[PDB]
Amino acid sequence: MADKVLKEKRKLFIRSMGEGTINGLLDELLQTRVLNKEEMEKVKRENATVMDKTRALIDSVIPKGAQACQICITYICEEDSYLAGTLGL
Amino acid sequence: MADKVLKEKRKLFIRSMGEGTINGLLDELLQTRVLNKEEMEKVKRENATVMDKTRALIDSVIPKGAQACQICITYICEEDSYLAGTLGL
Amino acid sequence: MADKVLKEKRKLFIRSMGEGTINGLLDELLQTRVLNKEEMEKVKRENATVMDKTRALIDSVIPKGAQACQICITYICEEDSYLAGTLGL
Amino acid sequence: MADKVLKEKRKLFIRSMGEGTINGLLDELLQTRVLNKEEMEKVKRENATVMDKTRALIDSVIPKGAQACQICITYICEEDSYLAGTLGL
Amino acid sequence: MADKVLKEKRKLFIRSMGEGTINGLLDELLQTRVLNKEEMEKVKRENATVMDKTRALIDSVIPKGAQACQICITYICEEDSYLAGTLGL
Amino acid sequence: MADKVLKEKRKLFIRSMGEGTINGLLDELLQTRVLNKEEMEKVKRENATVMDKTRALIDSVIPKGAQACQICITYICEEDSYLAGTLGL
Amino acid sequence: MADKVLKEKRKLFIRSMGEGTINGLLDELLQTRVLNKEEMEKVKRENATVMDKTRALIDSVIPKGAQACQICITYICEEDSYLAGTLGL
Amino acid sequence: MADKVLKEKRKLFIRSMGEGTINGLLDELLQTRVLNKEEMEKVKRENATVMDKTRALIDSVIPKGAQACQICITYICEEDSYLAGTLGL
Repeated sequence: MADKVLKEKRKLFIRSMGEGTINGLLDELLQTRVLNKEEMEKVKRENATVMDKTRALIDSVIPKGAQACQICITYICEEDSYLAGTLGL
Repeated sequence: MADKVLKEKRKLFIRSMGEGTINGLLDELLQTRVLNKEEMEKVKRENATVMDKTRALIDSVIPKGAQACQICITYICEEDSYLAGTLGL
Repeated sequence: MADKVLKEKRKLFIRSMGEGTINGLLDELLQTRVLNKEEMEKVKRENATVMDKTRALIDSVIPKGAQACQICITYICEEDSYLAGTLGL
Repeated sequence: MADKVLKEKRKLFIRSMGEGTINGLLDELLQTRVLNKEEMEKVKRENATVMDKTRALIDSVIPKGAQACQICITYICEEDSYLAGTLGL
Repeated sequence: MADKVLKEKRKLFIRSMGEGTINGLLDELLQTRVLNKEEMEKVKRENATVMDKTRALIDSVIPKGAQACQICITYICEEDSYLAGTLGL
Repeated sequence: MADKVLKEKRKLFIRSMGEGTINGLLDELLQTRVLNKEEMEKVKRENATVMDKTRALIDSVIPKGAQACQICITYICEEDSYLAGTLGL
Repeated sequence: MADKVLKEKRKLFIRSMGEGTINGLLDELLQTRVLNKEEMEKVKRENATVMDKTRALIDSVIPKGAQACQICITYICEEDSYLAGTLGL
Repeated sequence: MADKVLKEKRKLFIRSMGEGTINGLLDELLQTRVLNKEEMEKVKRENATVMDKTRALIDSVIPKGAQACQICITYICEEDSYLAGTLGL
């Protein structure tokens, strides 16, 4: 399922993700109410570099289940197709 | 491929690339949808000089993959042939 | 009421709202004393791009309550009716 | 009495509190000697998000008694009436 | 003596203090060597809004002693007399 | 007093004040030494639009006290009486 | 040596030096290769008012040593002898 | 060897080092692949003042060994000859 596809690709996500994609992903995940203000503010403020924020986003989104993984992969595919292509999505 | 050759000459692009080339490259790359409004506005506004703009643009472009590098290298080759020649590309 | 409508269309505000609207709306809210000099100065200076300004304004105004939301929606309706019509509030 | 009005409104405060109002509240509490430099310093420095600073402020102000609660609610009312109305103070 | 006078007027300084006069006061303060380049650059760069600049300035200058307080209050009186009058010193 | 009048009509001053009035007011108020050279240069140089210049000027004049507002209200009444009549002061 | 002399008159340099002297001194100092394109572009672009440019230039030149101070003091004495005389060097 | 010289002059490096040459030195170390994106972005973003930037850079470069020290001192001597001369190299 989607959560697998996330969990064998953690290193590439850490290494290749950009900050604008982070902002858009937080907006998308907050819009669908799967994530609330607490953790989004936590990842935005407690972390300095973009890659640590990617780590926090991933290890916060994986335990939720397959639906959140499907949402985020759909978003990454639909607004940033090139990154999904170089990630093999 | 384009990614390694672009990463290899980072110093020369930082030191030699000018502001008009930055504006043209941002416009062309926005046209082909490699990057969206978010990060192009971010690199345009958050950075004062042009060398830091070059640094931020390279840091945004390298992780995107070889195809993203191909567009910008083709644009640089076809628009500022003198810069490409003095860069040896 | 205005608060749920304002929170529901957060992404549209992030993507579509412009800088002149930011200045006018912030002046309007400062005039009616819903926000004071501290956070207005902080949002004006701490954020470089306009969309971060929009995010800061939105997550500052949401906790205040419905009455604060009413002023914002009334101002945006009476000043930038094209934006209201395209966004449909 | 004031101290109760604080202790059964903890969730609403932590959910709807504002950061500029946090700065103002720390200034107010420091001015009237009820809080000194070191507790304010650990509240500002040891804590990253605004919700955690609200946690520290509340669990530091409640044990002191009713007078500090009276001062803080009076201040929150007397510059920031809109949240007080939302919070029913 | 000056130090308690500074301590009782912290809030008014935070609320009514001006940015360019912060620059001038930092210049004068650095001239007399009571504080060095490290903390002056710290207050200049780490802080975004002028109110936080004033907060850092005051809570850095108070612990030094009455001598620095006398120098800064004399400077504020001698170049910005109207501000001294509205502060009432 | 004067400061209350200036605070009340902030939006109208932002919207309805011209650049010639800005230059005249800056010259006259510099003559009376309410603010000195560095901050007048600051407000003149970092702001491009007249609206931003008015905003910065008001934000710098309000904290100075009632006597500062008296000078500018007297000048605007004496020099641009039509504007004063439109603003009703 | 020249370093203590230049550091001692820092306030006078901040207050008295004009923009034409900034341009001339910066060009001459760039010619001598004491500072390169990086920080000269930084000081030209990141700062708007002339005094902040002077502050940045002095903060850059002081650590460079006595020989660097000798070049700028000689240039000021040779090109703007009136300013050198009024500053007593 | 080199690292003896580096750790023997740590305080001088902290006190007299320049920001643009920090940018150049990070570029140099990143180019020669001894230093990668992780720690470079860490030192660039987590630190506000240039003195802390230099402190983190030294604390990261010393443990690597003598080769990195040789590379960095060579770059400093070739690009910042006056800084090396006043630094005793």
